Amino acid sequence: PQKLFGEVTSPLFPKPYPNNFETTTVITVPTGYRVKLVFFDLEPSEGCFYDYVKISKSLGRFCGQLGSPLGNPPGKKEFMSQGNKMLLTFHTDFSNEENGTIYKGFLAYYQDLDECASRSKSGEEDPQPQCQHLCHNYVGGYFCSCRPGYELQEDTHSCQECSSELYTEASGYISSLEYPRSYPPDLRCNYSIRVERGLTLHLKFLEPFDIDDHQQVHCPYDQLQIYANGKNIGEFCGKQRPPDLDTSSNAVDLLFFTDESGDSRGWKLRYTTEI
Amino acid sequence: PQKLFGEVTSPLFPKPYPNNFETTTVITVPTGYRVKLVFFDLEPSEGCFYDYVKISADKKSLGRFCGQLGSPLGNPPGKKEFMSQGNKMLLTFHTDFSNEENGTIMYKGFLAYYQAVDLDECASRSKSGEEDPQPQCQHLCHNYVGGYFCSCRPGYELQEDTHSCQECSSELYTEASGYISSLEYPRSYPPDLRCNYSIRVERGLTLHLKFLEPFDIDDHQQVHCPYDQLQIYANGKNIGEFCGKQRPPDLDTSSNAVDLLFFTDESGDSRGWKLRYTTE
Ligand SMILES: *[C@@H]1O[C@H](CO)[C@@H](O[C@@H]2O[C@H](CO)[C@@H](O[C@@H]3O[C@H](CO[C@H]4O[C@H](CO)[C@@H](O)[C@H](O)[C@@H]4O)[C@@H](O)[C@H](O[C@H]4O[C@H](CO)[C@@H](O[C@@H]5O[C@H](CO)[C@H](O)[C@H](O)[C@H]5O)[C@H](O)[C@@H]4O)[C@@H]3O)[C@H](O)[C@H]2NC(C)=O)[C@H](O)[C@H]1NC(C)=O
Ligand SMILES: *[C@@H]1O[C@H](CO)[C@@H](O[C@@H]2O[C@H](CO)[C@@H](O[C@@H]3O[C@H](CO[C@H]4O[C@H](CO)[C@@H](O)[C@H](O)[C@@H]4O)[C@@H](O)[C@H](O[C@H]4O[C@H](CO)[C@@H](O[C@@H]5O[C@H](CO)[C@H](O)[C@H](O)[C@H]5O)[C@H](O)[C@@H]4O)[C@@H]3O)[C@H](O)[C@H]2NC(C)=O)[C@H](O)[C@H]1NC(C)=O
Ligand SMILES: *[C@@H]1O[C@H](CO)[C@@H](O)[C@H](O)[C@H]1NC(C)=O
Ligand SMILES: [Ca+2]
Ligand SMILES: [Ca+2]
Ligand SMILES: [Ca+2]
Ligand SMILES: [Ca+2]
Ligand SMILES: [Ca+2]
Ligand SMILES: [Ca+2]
Ligand code: NA
Ligand code: NA
Repeated sequence: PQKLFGEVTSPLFPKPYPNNFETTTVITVPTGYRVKLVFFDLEPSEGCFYDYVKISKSLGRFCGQLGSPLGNPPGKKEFMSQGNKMLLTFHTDFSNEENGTIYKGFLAYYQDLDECASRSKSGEEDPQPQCQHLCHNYVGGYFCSCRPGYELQEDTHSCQECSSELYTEASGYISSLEYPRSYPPDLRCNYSIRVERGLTLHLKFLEPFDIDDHQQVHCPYDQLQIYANGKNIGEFCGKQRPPDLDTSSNAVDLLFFTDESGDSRGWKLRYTTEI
Repeated sequence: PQKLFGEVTSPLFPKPYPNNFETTTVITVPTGYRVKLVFFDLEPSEGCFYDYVKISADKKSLGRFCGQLGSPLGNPPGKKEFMSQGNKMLLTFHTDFSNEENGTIMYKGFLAYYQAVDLDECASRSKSGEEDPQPQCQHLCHNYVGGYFCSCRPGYELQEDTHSCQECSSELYTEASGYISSLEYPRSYPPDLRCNYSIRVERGLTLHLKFLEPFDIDDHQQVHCPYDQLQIYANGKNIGEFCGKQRPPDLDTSSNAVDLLFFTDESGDSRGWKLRYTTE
C-alpha cells in the first residue's frame, strides 16, 4: 500500500513480550523507494539463540539489553533496503527466564535512491535502466536524457532516424552526430533548408575534415552527396576540406551516406546569405 | 498547486528569443521541499552584461550567466545540479536590445527542467544544530517525505514545540522483579522534579529489596538531605529521608503495596541511584 512511515510495537508494548512467540510484520513502503529504520529491551545471548529479533537478503538477528556489553545489542543505527519491501521478524523461545529465577520488547520506526547515483555493481547486467550519456536522481523514480536531438523513444535508455531536421533561418551551424568524436555509421540522412525566397547562400567549410576515403576510387565507403535546387552537385569524402561555393538558389537538400564501421572524425559546416 | 516536474522554455522556443524582453518564471514546488534544476544557446560575454539569465534560490543569489555550450571563457553553465534552500524557485531571463554582435546577426534560447526533491533536516546540520530555527531534537530525529517530526522517552511525548524532550505523572509497574533507576543514570539527575513511582503487588506477598552502586544524592553532613530528599512511603506511611554517597542497606517491606517519592533540588551535581526488587 501507501506507507509514509509508521510505528511497530512489539506486541503488548510496553508490557513485556509474551514468551513462545514468532510474529512477522512486513513493511511495504511505496514501490520504487528505500525504507529507513531506527529505535530494545530483550534477553541477551551469544548468537541470540535464547531470544532474537530477526530482521531483513538478510540484515541481522540480535537480542540483548541496550546498555549491556557482550550481549549483541543492536542500537539505533540506520540500515536502508535495496528495494520497496522490508521484513521484520520476532522470535522469543519458551523462556523469558533464561538464566532463570525469573523484557519489555522493542518499539521502532520505519520510513528512495536512483541507480544513476553509483551503478551498484554493473551497468549492463542488472535490468538495464542505465544510460550511455546521463540520467537524474529524483524522488519518484528515475528517467533519462541524452545528447541533444531526438528524445530517445519510450525506453529512455538508448539515446537515439534522420528524416527531416528543419531549419528556415538565414545563417546556421550544422555538425554530424557527435563531433569531433567518431561519426555514427549506417545512416541515410537528409538535412533540408528552405530560406526566405529571394536569396542565395554563401558556404564556408571547417577542419579537420574526416571521412574515410579511397584514393583509387573516390568515396566507396562513405559518401557526402549534396542536392542543390533538386539536382546533384557533389560526392565528397576524404580528410582535407573542399573549397567554398555559392548556391544561387533559395532552397537545397543535404544527405549523408556513411559506412557500417566508423574510425574517422567527421565534418562541420557554416552557411550564410547574400542578396 | 501540484507540480511534480516541468520544463521552462525561453518564450518562442526553438525559434530565437525576441530582444527587449525580461520574463520571470517562478517554480512553487510543495512547501518544505527543495527544487533541482539542470539543462543553453545564448550570447557569451565577459560578465554576462549583454544578455544573461539571472537565477536564485529562496532568498539568495545563485548566479547570472550566459554563453554557448562548447565555448570556453564564456562563463558557460552546462548541466550541473543546484539545490535550493527552500520550496520556491526563481528564474529570470534577460535579453538586451542587441543580440547582433560581430555584424553577424544571431541564438535558439533555453529549455530547462526542474524537480521537487524533499529535504530532511535530520540528514545534516548546516553550521550548527542550536542556531537554526525550531531545533527539532536533542537526541535523534526522523527523515521523512514532507519534513521531519520528533519523539522522546517512551513515556511522555514532548509537548507542543516537539523540540525539547523533557514529567513523572505515574510510571506504573505490576511485575514481580524489576529494575528502577533515577532518570538518566549513571549520569547526573535532573533537579526540580516531584516524582511518584508506586507498585502494588498481588496480595499475599512481601518484598525483598537490594540497592546497587555507586549510590549518589547530594547531601549535607551536619543535617541530612537539605538539597535533595529521597522520601519513601511504605503501606501509606513514611519510612525514610535518605541522601549521601554510600549505598543504603537491604530491606524487607512487609506489605503488598508501597509508594516512592523524590524531592529534587534545583542544581544537580551527583549521579543518581539504581535498585532491584524481588518477592517472598
Ligand atoms: C530532403 O527533404 C526535402 C524536403 O522538402 C525533399 O524535397 C521534397 O521532395 C518531395 C518528394 O516527394 C516533395 O513532395 C511532393 O513532390 C511532388 C512533386 O511532383 C512531381 O513528382 C511526383 C513524384 O514524386 C509526380 O507524381 C508528379 O506528377 C510530379 O511529377 C509535389 O507534387 C507535392 O506537392 C505538395 O507540396 C507541399 C507539401 O510539401 C504542399 O503544401 C505546401 O507546402 C509548402 C512548404 O513545403 C508551402 O508552405 C505551400 O504554401 C504549401 O501549399 C502542396 O500543397 C502540395 O500538395 C510535394 O511537394 C516535396 O515538395 C519536396 N520539398 C520541397 C520541394 O520543399 C527532398 O526530396 C529530400 N531528399 C531526399 C529524400 O533525398
Ligand atoms: C503516588 O501515587 C499513589 C497512587 O497509587 C497515591 O496514592 C493515592 O492517593 C489518593 C488520595 O487522593 C487515593 O485516591 C482516593 O483515596 C480515597 C481516600 O478517601 C479519604 O481521603 C479523601 C481525600 O483524599 C477524602 O475525601 C475521603 O473522605 C476519605 O477520608 C479513596 O476513598 C478513593 O477510592 C477510590 O479508589 C479508586 C480510584 O483510585 C476507584 O476505582 C477503582 O480503581 C482500581 C484501580 O485503580 C480498580 O480498578 C477498582 O476496580 C476501581 O473500582 C474507587 O472506586 C474509589 O472510588 C481513592 O482511592 C488513591 O487511591 C491513592 N492510590 C493508591 C492508594 O494506590 C499517592 O498519594 C501518590 N503520591 C504523591 C503524588 O506524592
Ligand atoms: C546465571 O544464573 C543466575 C540466574 O539465576 C545468575 O545470577 C548468574 O549470575 C548467571 N550465571 C553467570 C552470569 O555466569
Ligand atoms: Ca524469551
Ligand atoms: Ca528515484
Ligand atoms: Ca571509417
Ligand atoms: Ca538579444
Ligand atoms: Ca525532513
Ligand atoms: Ca543536589
Ligand atoms: Na562525426
Ligand atoms: Na540520577
